[PDB]
Amino acid sequence: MHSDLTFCEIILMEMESHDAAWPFLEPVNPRLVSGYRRIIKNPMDFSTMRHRLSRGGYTSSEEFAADALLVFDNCQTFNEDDSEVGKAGHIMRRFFESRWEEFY
Ligand SMILES: CCc1c(-c2csc(N3CCNCC3)n2)[nH]c(C)c1C(C)=O
Ligand SMILES: [Mg+2]
Repeated sequence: MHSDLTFCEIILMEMESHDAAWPFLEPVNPRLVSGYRRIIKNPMDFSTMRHRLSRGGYTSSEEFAADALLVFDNCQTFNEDDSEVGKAGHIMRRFFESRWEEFY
């Protein structure tokens, strides 16, 4: 438990500070992104994960990883792989995956 959640802190801090994290530090504003609400059923972002981590809302590290994967699934759902947001999501996705297995 304590082991599970301290890893998520480390990972989330390192994603928050990553160069390629700029598209995911705050929720997408659907007023600014035509089509987002229609296409992305379950939005997610790093600060939503931060807020949920801060109040203890993650019971296990598997839930935390589920939210992280959703960030990048939504990203690949909405943005082309060769777009600027797409390219950053791939970098962030691979960062998370490699950092995740460096514990589990
Ligand atoms: C293409 C829009 C988009 C962004 C995005 C673009 S610019 C930005 N910001 C930079 C820092 N200032 C605040 C906001 N975010 N991010 C995601 C996950 C998007 C989509 C739809 O998937
Ligand atoms: Mg892999």
